[PDB]
Amino acid sequence: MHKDVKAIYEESKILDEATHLYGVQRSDIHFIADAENYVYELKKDGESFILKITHTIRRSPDYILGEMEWLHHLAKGGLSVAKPIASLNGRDIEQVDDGQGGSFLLRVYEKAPGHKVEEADWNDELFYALGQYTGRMHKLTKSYQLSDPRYKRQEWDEEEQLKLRKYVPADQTLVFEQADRLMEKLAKLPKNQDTYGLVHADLHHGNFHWDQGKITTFDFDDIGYNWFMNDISILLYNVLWYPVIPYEDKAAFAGNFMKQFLKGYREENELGDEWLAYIPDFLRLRHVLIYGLLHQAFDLATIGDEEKAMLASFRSDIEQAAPITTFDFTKLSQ
Amino acid sequence: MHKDVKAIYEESKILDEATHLYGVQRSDIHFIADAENYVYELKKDGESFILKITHTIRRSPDYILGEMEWLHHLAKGGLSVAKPIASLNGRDIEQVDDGQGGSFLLRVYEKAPGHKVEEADWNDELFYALGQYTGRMHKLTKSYQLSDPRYKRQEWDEEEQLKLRKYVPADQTLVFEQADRLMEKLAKLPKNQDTYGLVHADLHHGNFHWDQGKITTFDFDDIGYNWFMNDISILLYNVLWYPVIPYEDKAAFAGNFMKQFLKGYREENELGDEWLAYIPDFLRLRHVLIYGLLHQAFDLATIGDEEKAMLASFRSDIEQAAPITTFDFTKLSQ
Ligand SMILES: Nc1ncnc2c1ncn2[C@@H]1O[C@H](COP(=O)(O)OP(=O)(O)NP(=O)(O)O)[C@@H](O)[C@H]1O
Ligand SMILES: Nc1ncnc2c1ncn2[C@@H]1O[C@H](COP(=O)(O)OP(=O)(O)NP(=O)(O)O)[C@@H](O)[C@H]1O
Ligand SMILES: CC(C)C[C@H](NC(=O)[C@@H](O)[C@@H](O)[C@@H](N)CC(N)=O)[C@@H]1Cc2cccc(O)c2C(=O)O1
Ligand SMILES: CC(C)C[C@H](NC(=O)[C@@H](O)[C@@H](O)[C@@H](N)CC(N)=O)[C@@H]1Cc2cccc(O)c2C(=O)O1
Ligand SMILES: [Cl-]
Ligand SMILES: [Cl-]
Ligand SMILES: [Cl-]
Ligand SMILES: [Cl-]
Ligand SMILES: [Cl-]
Ligand SMILES: [Mg+2]
Ligand SMILES: [Mg+2]
Ligand SMILES: [Mg+2]
Ligand SMILES: [Mg+2]
Repeated sequence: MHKDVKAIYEESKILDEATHLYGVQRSDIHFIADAENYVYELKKDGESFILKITHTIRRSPDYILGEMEWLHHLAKGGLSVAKPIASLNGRDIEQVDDGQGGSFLLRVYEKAPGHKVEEADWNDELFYALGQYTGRMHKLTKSYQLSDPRYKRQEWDEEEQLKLRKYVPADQTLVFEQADRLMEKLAKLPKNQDTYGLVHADLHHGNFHWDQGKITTFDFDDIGYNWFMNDISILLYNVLWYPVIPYEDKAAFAGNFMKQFLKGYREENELGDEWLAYIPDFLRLRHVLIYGLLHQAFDLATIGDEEKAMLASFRSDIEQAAPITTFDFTKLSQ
Repeated sequence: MHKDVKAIYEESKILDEATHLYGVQRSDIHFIADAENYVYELKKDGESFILKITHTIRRSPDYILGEMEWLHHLAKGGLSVAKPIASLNGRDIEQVDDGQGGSFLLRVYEKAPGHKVEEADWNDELFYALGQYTGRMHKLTKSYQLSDPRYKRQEWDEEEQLKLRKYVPADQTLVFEQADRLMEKLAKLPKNQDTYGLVHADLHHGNFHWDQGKITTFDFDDIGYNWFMNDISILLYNVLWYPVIPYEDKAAFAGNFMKQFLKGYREENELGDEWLAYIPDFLRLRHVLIYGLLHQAFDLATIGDEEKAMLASFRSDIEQAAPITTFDFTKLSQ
C-alpha cells in the first residue's frame, strides 16, 4: 500500500460512506485485504460483491474508467471477467472528499464465481487453461478501440513504481544504472498489433478464480499497454514468487509451467518464438518494479532493521542484474 | 529484535535506571540501534561508552558473563576488543526487574577507537587486515579455559534462531526438510582444537572499527563454539549481503575478498585446504539462520503484505537449497 494513502485512510469513516452509497449496513462489509487497494466483501440482497477503495494520490476517476472500458470490451467478446456494478446513484465510481484536497474512490464489482487455486488445483491442467485464457485475452485486445482520450491507460514505461529515483535513496547509484539500462534495452523492442496492446499487466493466482476448470479474472487495476510476452512473463514471475506448491528446482518448475502454458496459449493466439529470448529481461523488470513498490510503501526513516535487511538482498539482485531463473526459454520454440 | 522483547521494553523507565547505574544524565544517552539489542552511546566526563540492553527472554546473566570471560582472554592475549566496564555498583551486568519475573540486562563497554569502514577503506588492504586479525583470534582461542560451566557458551547447533519450527509456520514442510538436511550434513564434520573452538560467530563491518589499519571488534553477543571455517564463512556472508561498495558480479567479489582474506589469515593461523569445500554449506546455513531470526522478530498475524512478499523470496531460496554464490572456493587452496 502506498504509504501516503495508508497515512490518510480512516476505515470506519469511509466504510460509513460506502453504507449509504451502496445501500448496505456496516455488518454487510467484510475486510479481505489491503495490498494496493482496500478490498472488502459486500453482501446485498442475497448476493456477494467486492468493494475496492483507493485514493487520488494513486488513481484518477478517468483512469479507472479506462479499466472499466477494457473490462466491457473483454466481456462483450466472451471472456469471463468480473464486471463493475453501479452505485445507488448510478455511478461506476463514487468520489468522497477527504477534507484535504483529495478524494477516496469507491467501486464495486461482481464476485467472481469459484475460488482461488489451491494445492489440488496446482497442476498442468491449470497451467494449460491459463495459457488458453491468456491467449484469448490477447487476441481480443487487438480489436480494442479507446472511446475517449480521457480514459487512456498508461504505457508500460510510465509506471509509477518504475520511477525508482522518486522513492529509493539517491545514493543507490548502481541500482539506478541497472534499472536505466534495462528500460533502455526494452525501449529498443518493436511494437505492433500482434506483439503489444492493452493487457492485464498483473496476472497471478490472487487475481483469478477457478470454477470447475473455468477461469474468471479480476484486479484490472494495473492494466496498461505492454508487450504480450511481458504480460506472460509477469504471470511467470508471480508463480515463481508465490508457488502454491513449493518447489526445489526453480528452473525445472519455470520450464514446465511455461511448456504447459504455451501449449494452451498457442491454441488461441500466435506469438513468435523470437519473444521467448526476452523473458529473462521482463522477469528482471518485474523485480525492479517490486523494489520501487516496496519503497513507495515504506518510510525508510521509520522502518525496522529487519525490513532493511530484506531490502538489502533485493537491492543486490538488481545491482547484479541477476537472472530470476537459469531456464533457457528459447528451448520452448515451436 | 525479538518480538517478545520489543513488546515489553519500556525505554524511558530503563534509561532512567541507567542514569544512576553508570552516572550519566538522560541527555547524554543517545540511541544508536535496535537490531538484536537496544544500543546507546553514553557520554561521561568527555569520554564515550556503549550501553547495550537486552532481556532475560533471550539472554541470561551467566551466558553474558561467558562472553565477557572470553573477551578478557582475547584482550590478555593482545587482541584489540572492546572490553566491558563495571557499573557504579561494581557489577559487569546490571539487572532491572520488568515487573513480571524477568529482567532487563544492561551492560556497558569501551567505545572502540576509530570508525566504521566506508567506500575509501573497502579494498584489498582491509580484507587482508581482516584475515590477519581473524587468524590471530582463532589462534588465541585455542588456549581459552572456561572457569565454571555456568559461563559456557553454546555449541553451533544449539542456536535459538536455527530452531525454525519454533518460529516458522508448521506448513513450510520443504523449508524444514532442507534445514534439517543441512544441519545433519554439517554434524558429520570433524572437530578438533585446530578446526573448532569458541569464535565470534557474527563478524561483519557493523561489528568492528577501523583506526588507520587497526581493527577493534565488538558485538561479542553471539559468540559460541563453531568451526573456524564457519566463522570465516559468516563474515563472507555478511560482506556479500551489505557490501560497502555494491558489486555487479557476486562470484568475482566473493573470490577476491576470500583471496585477500586468506592471504592474511594464513600468516596467523594454519587451517587445512579441505575446509574450503564447506564454505557453500556454511553460507546456506547462515541463510537458514536469518530466516529464523526474521520469524523470531515478526508476528505473521499482523505484519504487512510487503514484508510477507519479501519473506516469500527468502523462503524459496531455502526451499531450493540455492547456493549463495557460484564461486568455487576450492580454487583458493595452497
Ligand atoms: N471480482 C472479484 N471476485 C472475487 N474475489 C475478488 C474480486 N476482486 C478481488 N477479490 C478478492 O480480494 C482480493 C484482493 O483484491 P485485489 O483486486 O487483488 O486487490 P489489490 O489491492 O489490487 N491486490 P494486488 O493483487 O497485490 O494488486 C483478491 O485476492 C480476491 O481474493
Ligand atoms: N564497543 C563499541 N564501540 C563502538 N561502537 C559500538 C560498540 N558496540 C556497538 N557499537 C555501535 O553500535 C552499533 C550496534 O551495536 P551492536 O553491538 O552491533 O548491536 P546488536 O543489536 O548486537 N546488532 P547485530 O550486529 O545486528 O547483532 C554498532 O554497529 C556500532 O555502530
Ligand atoms: C504487496 C505486493 C508486493 C504483493 C504482490 N503483488 C504484486 O506484486 C503486484 O500486484 C504488484 O506488483 C502490482 N500491483 C504493481 C503494478 N504496478 O502493477 C503479490 C504478488 C502475488 C503473486 C502470486 C500470487 C499472489 O497472490 C500475489 C499477490 O497477491 O500479491
Ligand atoms: C536485523 C539483522 C538481520 C541485521 C543483520 N544482522 C545479522 O545478520 C546478525 O547480527 C545476526 O544474524 C546475528 N546476530 C544472529 C546470531 N544468532 O548470531 C545485519 C548483518 C550485517 C552484515 C554486514 C554489515 C552490517 O552492518 C550488518 C548488520 O549490522 O546487521
Ligand atoms: Cl471488516
Ligand atoms: Cl462513474
Ligand atoms: Cl500435473
Ligand atoms: Cl555482574
Ligand atoms: Cl527446527
Ligand atoms: Mg490482486
Ligand atoms: Mg491489484
Ligand atoms: Mg552488531
Ligand atoms: Mg549483535
